[PDB]
Amino acid sequence: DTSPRLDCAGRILTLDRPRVMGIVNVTPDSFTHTTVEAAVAHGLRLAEEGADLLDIGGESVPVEEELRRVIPVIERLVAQTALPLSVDTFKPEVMRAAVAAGAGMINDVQALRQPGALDAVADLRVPVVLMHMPAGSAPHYDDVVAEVHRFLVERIFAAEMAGIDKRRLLIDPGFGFGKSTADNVQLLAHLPRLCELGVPVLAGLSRKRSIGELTGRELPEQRVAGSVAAHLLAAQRGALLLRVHDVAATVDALTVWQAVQAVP
Amino acid sequence: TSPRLDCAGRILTLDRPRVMGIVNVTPDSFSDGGTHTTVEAAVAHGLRLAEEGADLLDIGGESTRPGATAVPVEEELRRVIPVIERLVAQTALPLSVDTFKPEVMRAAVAAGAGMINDVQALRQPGALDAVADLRVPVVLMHMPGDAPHYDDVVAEVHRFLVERIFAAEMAGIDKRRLLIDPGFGFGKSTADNVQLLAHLPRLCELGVPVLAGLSRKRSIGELTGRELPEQRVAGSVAAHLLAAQRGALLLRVHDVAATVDALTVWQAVQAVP
Amino acid sequence: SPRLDCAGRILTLDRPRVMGIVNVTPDSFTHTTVEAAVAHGLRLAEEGADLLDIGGESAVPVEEELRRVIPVIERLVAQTALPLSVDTFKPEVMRAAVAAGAGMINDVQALRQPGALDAVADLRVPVVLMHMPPHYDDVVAEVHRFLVERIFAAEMAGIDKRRLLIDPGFGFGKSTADNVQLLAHLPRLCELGVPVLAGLSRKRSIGELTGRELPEQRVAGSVAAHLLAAQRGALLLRVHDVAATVDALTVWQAVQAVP
Amino acid sequence: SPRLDCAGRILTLDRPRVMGIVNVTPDSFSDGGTHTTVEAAVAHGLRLAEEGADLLDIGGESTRPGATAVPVEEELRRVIPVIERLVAQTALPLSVDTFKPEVMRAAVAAGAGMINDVQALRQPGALDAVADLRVPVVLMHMPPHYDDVVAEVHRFLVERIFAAEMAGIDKRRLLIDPGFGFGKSTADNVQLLAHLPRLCELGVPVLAGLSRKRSIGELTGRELPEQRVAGSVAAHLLAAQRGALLLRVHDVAATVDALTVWQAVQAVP
Ligand SMILES: Nc1ccc(C(=O)O)cc1
Ligand SMILES: Nc1ccc(C(=O)O)cc1
Ligand SMILES: Nc1ccc(C(=O)O)cc1
Ligand SMILES: Nc1ccc(C(=O)O)cc1
Ligand SMILES: Nc1ccc(C(=O)O)cc1
Ligand SMILES: Nc1ccc(C(=O)O)cc1
Ligand SMILES: Nc1ccc(C(=O)O)cc1
Ligand SMILES: Nc1ccc(C(=O)O)cc1
Repeated sequence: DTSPRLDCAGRILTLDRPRVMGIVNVTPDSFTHTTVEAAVAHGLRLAEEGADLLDIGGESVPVEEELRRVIPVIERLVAQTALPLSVDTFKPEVMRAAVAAGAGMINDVQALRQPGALDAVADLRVPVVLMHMPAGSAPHYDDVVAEVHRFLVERIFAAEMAGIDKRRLLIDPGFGFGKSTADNVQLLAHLPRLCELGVPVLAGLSRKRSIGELTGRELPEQRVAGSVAAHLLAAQRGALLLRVHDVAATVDALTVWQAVQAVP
Repeated sequence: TSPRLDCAGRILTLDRPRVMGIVNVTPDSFSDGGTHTTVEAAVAHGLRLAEEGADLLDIGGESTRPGATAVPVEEELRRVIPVIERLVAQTALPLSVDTFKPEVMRAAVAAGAGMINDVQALRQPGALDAVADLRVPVVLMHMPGDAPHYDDVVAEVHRFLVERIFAAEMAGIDKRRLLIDPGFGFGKSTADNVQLLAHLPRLCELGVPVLAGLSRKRSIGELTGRELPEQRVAGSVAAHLLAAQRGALLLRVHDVAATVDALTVWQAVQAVP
Repeated sequence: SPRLDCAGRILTLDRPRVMGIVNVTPDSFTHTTVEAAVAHGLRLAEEGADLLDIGGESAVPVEEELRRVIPVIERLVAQTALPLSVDTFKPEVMRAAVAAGAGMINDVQALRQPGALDAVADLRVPVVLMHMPPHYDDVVAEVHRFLVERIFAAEMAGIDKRRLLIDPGFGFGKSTADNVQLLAHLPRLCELGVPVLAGLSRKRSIGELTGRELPEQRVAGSVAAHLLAAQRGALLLRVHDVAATVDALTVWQAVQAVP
Repeated sequence: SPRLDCAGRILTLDRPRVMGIVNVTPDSFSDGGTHTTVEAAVAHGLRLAEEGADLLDIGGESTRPGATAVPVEEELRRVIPVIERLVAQTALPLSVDTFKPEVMRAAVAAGAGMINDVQALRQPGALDAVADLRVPVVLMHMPPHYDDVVAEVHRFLVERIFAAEMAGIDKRRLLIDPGFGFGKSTADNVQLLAHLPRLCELGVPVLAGLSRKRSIGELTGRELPEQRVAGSVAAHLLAAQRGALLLRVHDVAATVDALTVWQAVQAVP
């Protein structure tokens, strides 16, 4: 009826069409002052490439170590871009410190299952992404689509009962290593069924192993074409946020699709 | 049940969209001519496109881009024939020749080509007789020329292609050897190109395979804001995936590996009940 | 600097000028040969050629040579403003080509064909005298001697010295080593009071120096040879690769213009 | 003839040598949909080695007009994997194009044998790094209007030779580069090439780099960099004729062919 309007601490994200969330990782890789400077420059590049929002993450660690990584990046990007900023964390104290520093959204891989996380997000009144998460083999699911659906309903309801408004919830089926290639494809094929839980859906298949397995592409930067295709397919199947590394390419694909879809 | 195209003995099965790699044989397509021949650069490029997973290669020696100078037949032959001769010996792929000249169609097929991609839809005198004699598949493209305004571009392209299918059948060309192409970019504005892509299912209902070619075209540049053709890859791959979703069975592309990857992810998703 | 009046089309040799090669000879792929040659000549004009050299022999009888070169000359004289040269050693072809619009004659035989001296004297167009003879004791001295003899014979036939050019004849009449000798010693041939034409385009000797077997693989080495020839005094360069040669000469002219 | 010890790989400057340009930037390649930036750069370096390059120059930060600065962690993530792969797969000497001391040390540990510095060691720690590292180093000139561009570039290049001098930077490791394209107009670039023998009279090998540069485009009317090859090869041959012993180029095979013809002619008494 009404397109979702997300107030990310004053920076508005309108989901009248799929929006692109650019990935900004702040994790030392032995190549952290130099890590912070590189993360900020990367966020500015993704903003130039047309990102609708940036997702800043400092994990792959104690709260104080996560804060030393993400807080300087948030403070600099809040000052140097106009984009909504999301922070990737499952720890409530990081959620509170990040929002105080300027973050406007929380992307939580644990779907607020960390003790205190429900109360933090209810207090902070920012949007939150609830992800499904259950290396070696992925777990076996009898019906991955039904299981992810059941889990996300439970987490949506727990968040509402903790006082988090439904209009601030997003869900993410958790494409990636908690699923086999076949289960990731099932979740993508049946994504419209998860879009009917009354909340916007985020899809993040960027450079993931399943894309590599489908296309025979061993390294993450070789998986760009397949990832852009997966994200276009997810948007066609109802996803409203796409979490990507390759921002300019994804924006281009979505723009061509939007022009075609606009024809009656 | 799926169309099987016999391209001079090399079989192309259109049970899913197939990727036609563009092999341009023009001195201007390459910057290494200081120490390379035009033929050898085109052959090396075709071999790379075969390695990237092309299902067929389209070899052309005459540019039909806006503002091109016509290439005389003797020069067109000097470009395409040596490239076909080398690629037929070095690939197992069906090979198409992109030409509107019957003399080149006949010489190219004698050299090993198994398909003709004709931007003039066999309107050059002798082209119908050649294709009927040669018994290879042929792509009939729409173009007004050789930037007009249309009252209804989708209906006008449809009407033209119906007429050319009919002309080809009445010349003795088997209907099972026919393919059609709406001719994205040829005498069409960005808006007309988007209209033709959106309404592409309407052209797939003529019972013949449809080829779509939007690779790095000016319209993709306008839609995405990418001024240089090499910057248009992502937008081109998206356009070709959309065309395949709308019924196109052949995709004529420069960026073969990327297009193959996109189609492969889509095929995996489509294969889920 | 030499001012060459090519049948009304003036070529000023204050710096090296580029002569684009327009071959009209049938190959593995008549009317279609003429159409391709005209198109090629127009392309070389667009690429910056200062003049075009039209040739219908690479044995071809006069009547056959005329069927090749005359239609090409007639079409190019109408569609370009460039001076046009005809590459022939046969006096009857020289006369017909000039009547059709040619403004210069490039003669591999240096007017040694019976009748050639009187034809060119009658026509009042410029002529390039090439050396064609193989082993030499002193190739540079032998070429010099031959070209002096031919310049003098042309003057004694009534061809004004201001219409003469010479060409050492790089190419198959010399070994790679002898071609390199003539290039190194080219300034010595520039002291005969007449402009020198150098033509090393895609020749076997460049290919042998660089290990490039096919003619289009020899382009970089050919452009380099022509820049060296221009540095050593050549005022006309006969080339296939017009745009590339024009580019190299343009960069050299910018550098040479600095005191 | 000068012999450069690039970490065991000897570069003998008995004739002009060709330095092939290996840029490690996502913008330098179009096949990124299915290739990594590193793998495309390594493949390119191997192609330039096959075309006859005498050394490869690996760079991960573009200093062209208006480029955004590249963070050290990102510069390292680009150049180090390319150096590591090329040291294993070619026997050619490898140079790193960087002005950052941290990248110089990491690059040499990964296998680089030479450093090409556009800021002529004006970066704090670079002089100390170069003096510490003791690999050959190219000292380039970079600053716009000049009163006399050749003398001013000459003066600056003298001061940097003097500034470099007496840190343990042996004068036998110094190379200079007048820096075509960096803060110089077409006219100023033509001036420096014409008068290049005057900079060759300092006793250190000289590197010339005009490959596909904007000045070449302006002189020849070639708008796209890939259309500038012929003019670039001519410029590098003029530079070799005027004393340059290193030529930094994109078009290796063409430059090698031009040098091969000139060497055959120059060899005639
Ligand atoms: N100047 C640059 C800044 C950032 C990046 C990057 O994040 O990849 C690359 C270059
Ligand atoms: N494509 C070309 C490359 C190089 C040259 C040249 O060296 O003059 C010319 C053309
Ligand atoms: N040796 C090669 C040269 C060129 C190509 C290509 O054009 O893709 C591939 C291989
Ligand atoms: N052959 C063609 C090539 C390109 C275009 C275009 O860019 O619109 C159209 C036709
Ligand atoms: N359109 C043309 C392109 C090329 C040529 C040529 O190579 O002579 C002629 C015409
Ligand atoms: N460089 C690129 C090439 C291809 C794609 C894509 O297919 O989306 C994206 C980027
Ligand atoms: N195999 C090759 C890979 C890459 C290149 C190149 O980038 O020039 C050339 C050859
Ligand atoms: N690093 C540089 C690259 C290019 C140019 C130029 O084109 O002038 C200058 C410097």
